[PDB]
This record gives sequence, structure tokens and C-alpha cells, in this order.
Amino acid sequence: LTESYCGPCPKNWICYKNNCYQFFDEEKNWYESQASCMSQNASLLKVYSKEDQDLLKLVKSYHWMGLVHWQWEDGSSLSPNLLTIIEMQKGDCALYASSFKGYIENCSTPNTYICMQRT
Amino acid sequence: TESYCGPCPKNWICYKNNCYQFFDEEKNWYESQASCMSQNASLLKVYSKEDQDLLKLVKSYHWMGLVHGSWQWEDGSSLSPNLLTIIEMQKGDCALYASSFKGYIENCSTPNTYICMQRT
Ligand SMILES: O=C(N[C@H](C(=O)N1C[C@@H]2[C@@H](CO)[C@@H]2C1)c1cccc(C(F)(F)F)c1)c1ccccc1-c1ccc(C(F)(F)F)cc1
Repeated sequence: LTESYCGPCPKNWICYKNNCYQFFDEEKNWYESQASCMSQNASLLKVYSKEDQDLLKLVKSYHWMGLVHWQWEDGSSLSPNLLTIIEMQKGDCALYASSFKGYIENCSTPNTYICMQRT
Repeated sequence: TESYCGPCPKNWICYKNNCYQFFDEEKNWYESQASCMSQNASLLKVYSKEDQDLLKLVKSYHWMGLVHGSWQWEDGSSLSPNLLTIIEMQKGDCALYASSFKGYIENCSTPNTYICMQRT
């Protein structure tokens, strides 16, 4: 119940535990989604901690995250005990789904996406 | 442009200086209000489609602080016009939020999930 400020974030982004999130409903392939997040000084969702990102338990549907074949856009590799990766469509990219799941998806398939910023 | 949000408690979502927390354990309206108050909060109050446009993203229906004068919030203020489309669902004196900016009239005794809100 102790209070603190969250961010910094742009005003139209969700802030949770100092990370900033934005949902995009216009569907794009994985590469175009990454390009969109970069154009907003951001990256596709990176999952690094269940505790600091427990809001992701509430994120429904299926959204591009920055995981590719596994490693993140920034070149860091997927840490253990974070995501359950399930095959869906033959491919080298992954969609985030609740709760802490990644569905493998062809990187060229259009999908909604989540971008994430941290300052 | 970057700015700081809140303040909020750590396990709450912050958006445009308001704090939100979803509760998946189903409670009737009265128990839901009591739950938010124990966290120094209230049930969701809807006052602005701009300041609270994240509510367009909320899936399912959840207790908010609107009760039946007219419909009023827990804080005694009136529901502002042209904010919510009110729809009759059950015989009742409480309302559930649903996207986008709908309010379902609901029996206050029906268990539902709920949204607490805080603003320091
Ligand atoms: O609504 C729910 N999940 C959304 C989702 O999965 N979306 C996917 C994508 C749509 C657009 O197609 C977007 C977002 C969601 C998730 C996180 C944050 C938000 C936001 F609201 F903060 F932005 C919205 C949801 C689903 C099941 C149970 C509870 C919720 C829920 C989430 C947050 C809140 C609240 F914030 F009020 F505490 C209340 C209920």
C-alpha cells in the first residue's frame, strides 16, 4: 500500500512497475510491429520477470512480442522459468498469450502487438 | 514526451495519474466496495473518456462504483452526461462497467469481478 511514482512514460501508455506498455490493434507482421515500436522510441514487449510484469497475466488475445528464434530483439536471451512456448504455426517468431505463454507464429503473419518502453 | 505517473501503490496500473487494480475473485457490489476501501481506494469511478481512455481496452464486465434521484458515484457526485451508455441487464441498483463505456444495470447481490481505483 506504500505509494510511489511510476515511469517515466508517455501519457497515453500504461505504466506498471516503471515499465510502459501500449497495445496496437492495427495488425502487422513481426518486423513491421518492431519497426512501429522503434518509431515510438520503444521495442516489442520483452518478458524478463514474472513478478515485475505480473500484469501480463491479465493480457488476453495474442500479441507480437520481441522473441525470435530463443532471444529478444536486443540480443539478450530468454531467461529460464518465464514462458511456456507452444507451437501453433510454423515460424521463427512468438505471440504473447495469457498466462506467460508464447505461441510460435510465422513472422510474416499479421497480428496485434504490444510495445514496451523503459527510461 | 515522458512524464511520471501517480503516485500509485506498486501492484497497481497507473494511467494519467489514476491507479487501477483488477480483482478476479467474484464478490457482490457491497463486498467489492468493502474490498477497495480496505486498500484505501474505491470502486472504479468514470469521469472522462479522455483521461480514462484505457477503459476502452478493459475486457469483460466488472463492478464500478455507480449506484441508484439518479445514478451516483460512491463519492456522492452525479454521473456526468454523455460518458456511459446505460443498459438494463438485471433488476438492480448497482452497475457493472463494460467496454466501450457501457454501464450494465445489475443486481447488487450478484457476484462479479471488480475494479478498484485510487488517486492521491
Ligand atoms: O481488460 C483486460 N485485459 C486487457 C487486455 O488483455 N488487452 C489486450 C489488448 C486489447 C485491445 O484489443 C488491449 C488490452 C488489459 C490488460 C492489461 C491492462 C489493461 C488496461 F486496461 F490497463 F489497459 C487491459 C482484462 C482481461 C481479463 C481480466 C481483467 C482485465 C482487466 C485488465 C485491467 C483492468 C484495469 F486496468 F482496469 F485494472 C481491469 C480488468
